[PDB]
Amino acid sequence: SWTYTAASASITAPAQLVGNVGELQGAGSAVIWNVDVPVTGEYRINLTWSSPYSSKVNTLVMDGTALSYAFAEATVPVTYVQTKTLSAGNHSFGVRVGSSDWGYMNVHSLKLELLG
Repeated sequence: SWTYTAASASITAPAQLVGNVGELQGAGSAVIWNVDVPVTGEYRINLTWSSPYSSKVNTLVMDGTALSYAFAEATVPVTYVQTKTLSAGNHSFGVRVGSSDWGYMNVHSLKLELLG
């Protein structure tokens, strides 16, 4: 069980680091993280955010895959559950903005556990 705050990730403009929390906007923004997976299995991922304003539809880039996840921006550290299979080695995790699905959202931190 290890987390990686946005203060250590890659804030790609329009992404901005607002209080150890990313800040994506139009297309092109991206909050990617650099890490490695211990083994080859399905880990329990959870996204956390805290943007006291508002957001919009967005894409969840976890392990290279981008799932369509639309939402706003809450001030409270709201968490979400997401299970997916990851491989051993180096991978790219994060949350970016797509063309069809865009929304200015802040990124608190990406979490990845061993699925219970």
